[PDB]
Amino acid sequence: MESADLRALAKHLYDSYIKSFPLTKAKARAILTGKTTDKSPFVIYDMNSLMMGEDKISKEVAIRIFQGCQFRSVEAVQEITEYAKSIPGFVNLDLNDQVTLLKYGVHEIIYTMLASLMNKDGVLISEGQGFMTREFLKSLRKPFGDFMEPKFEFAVKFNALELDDSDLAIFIAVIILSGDRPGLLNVKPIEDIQDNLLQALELQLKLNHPESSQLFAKLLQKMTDLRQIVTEHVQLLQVIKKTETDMSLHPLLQEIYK
Amino acid sequence: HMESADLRALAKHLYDSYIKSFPLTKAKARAILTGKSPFVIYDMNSLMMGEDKIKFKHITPEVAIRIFQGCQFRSVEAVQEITEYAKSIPGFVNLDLNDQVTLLKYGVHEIIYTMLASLMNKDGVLISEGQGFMTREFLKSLRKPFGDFMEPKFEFAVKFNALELDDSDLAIFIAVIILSGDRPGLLNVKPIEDIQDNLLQALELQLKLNHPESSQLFAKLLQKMTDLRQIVTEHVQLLQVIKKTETHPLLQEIYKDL
Ligand SMILES: O=C(O)c1ccc(-c2nn(C(=O)c3c(Cl)cccc3C(F)(F)F)c3ccc(Cl)cc23)c(OCc2ccc(Cl)c(Cl)c2)c1
Ligand SMILES: O=C(O)c1ccc(-c2nn(C(=O)c3c(Cl)cccc3C(F)(F)F)c3ccc(Cl)cc23)c(OCc2ccc(Cl)c(Cl)c2)c1
Repeated sequence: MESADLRALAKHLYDSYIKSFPLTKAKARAILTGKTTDKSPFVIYDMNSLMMGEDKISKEVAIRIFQGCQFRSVEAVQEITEYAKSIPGFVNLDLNDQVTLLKYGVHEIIYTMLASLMNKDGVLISEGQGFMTREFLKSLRKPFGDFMEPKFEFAVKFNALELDDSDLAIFIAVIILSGDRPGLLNVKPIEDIQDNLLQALELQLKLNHPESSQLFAKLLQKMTDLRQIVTEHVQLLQVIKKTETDMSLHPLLQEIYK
Repeated sequence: HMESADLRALAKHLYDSYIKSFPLTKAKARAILTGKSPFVIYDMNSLMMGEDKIKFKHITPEVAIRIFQGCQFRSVEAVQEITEYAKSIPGFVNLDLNDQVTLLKYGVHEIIYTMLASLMNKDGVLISEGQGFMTREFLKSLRKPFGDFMEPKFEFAVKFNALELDDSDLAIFIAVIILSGDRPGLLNVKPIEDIQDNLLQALELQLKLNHPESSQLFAKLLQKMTDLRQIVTEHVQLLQVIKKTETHPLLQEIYKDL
């Protein structure tokens, strides 16, 4: 509740976010905004360039691309699980509650952090070596095209907040420590932690974006949506299953969705 | 540094930070073990009551596994506690971020063993911040490999405790283990060994003032840092073997580091 303590928490979480996630928003923007020879991505925009991209950087194309998403998603869950452990107080919660918070939190965090890798035209892939265009994804067959586009619609809205990684490190932690996840055993100690994180987020946003009116409230409002867009995801994912048994759902994802 | 006053200041800095990072000090633990009051777990029936009496945070929906999971739960807590303490080691946070992660990754296991000895005597171990005490013989008697898994910890602890180190000794010792320049994958060994050189100087002087009658205690303690490498090696092996013969994916991911 003391400023120096809230700033200390901001640095701790930012430091841990750098250690846990391979590809930051700062690196992503450097790649997307060019300026560079060395950091420049190969662009996948159609079938032919996809085949060349796998050479530079079988199953049906939309399925292959889907598996590429789930593979990274599984990695994100692992990365996020590792980040959570660094949130002061998280590993001291009831073990069942830790599982519960991760279970309902990872998807919201994945969307949030997927936005870092996106602009209105596409998404970084392969740790930023590749870039796949929105239009190519949107044009995939049967339901897979409509499956990719909502991610971009969110990202375009979220990125207009212009958060940097030090903002996102705290925002993500706030998302994890939500006392309103179904099935939680001890809501109060989770809310105690979130209160501290909310305080830290509030002070971080004012110092880092002093000219951004009510960014805190606007950022919390975005924590609103994620909840509904995650529902659409699992919904579309369910229907995909009921029509695509040519699909590998990783056990970690498998159990998250049960 | 190199002046006596500098080493004493460094010793005091590490002691104060050690006191803040760890819930149960050796001094408090020793008062409890020497009866100078905890619930005692000595068989199956008293185990069932102790999880009712003591609010265990790892009880997740067979006895020996349950106890194993409790060891893992507390260790994950210790990792975070050790991670915060490291930040107070002068120079640590200024090291290359990958090197900090590497040092912690290979150091936490040796430190957990070391500090577990603080909670142990020849007859059992304090648990749950000292509210409980589980007997050696009960742990030693667990089925399949779990019994052989617990007893080496006691065999180490009894040997280590004969050095009769106190908390101000241990605070520096723990720092020395963390700042080990021979961890695989380190990028910049020179500043790590520079700091470890300072910590070693301070440990040597601390042991001389705090144990003036203890012949070559410094050398004897460094020899014990020897062991820790190999006993941690045997530990991770048996930890692996448990997987190949025993045992949620999210829970698996929380504990993957161990
Ligand atoms: O790195 C990262 O943080 C990260 C994070 C997320 C994605 C990514 N996941 N995803 C999903 O549906 C998804 C999501 Cl959100 C959450 C859980 C499960 C799934 C799954 F299981 F159902 F998929 C996407 C749908 C469309 C798009 Cl554009 C991206 C995603 C991601 O994708 C990278 C990627 C790799 C390879 C190819 Cl080929 C492509 Cl196109 C994208 C990366
Ligand atoms: O407080 C503390 O500083 C502290 C610190 C350590 C233990 C404790 N860890 N542990 C391990 O194997 C172990 C170790 Cl050394 C190092 C790294 C990873 C592991 C893991 F990951 F593989 F486990 C043990 C094996 C046997 C015993 Cl006796 C204890 C340990 C510890 O155990 C407390 C405890 C034990 C049993 C129950 Cl039921 C409960 Cl509730 C608590 C406490």
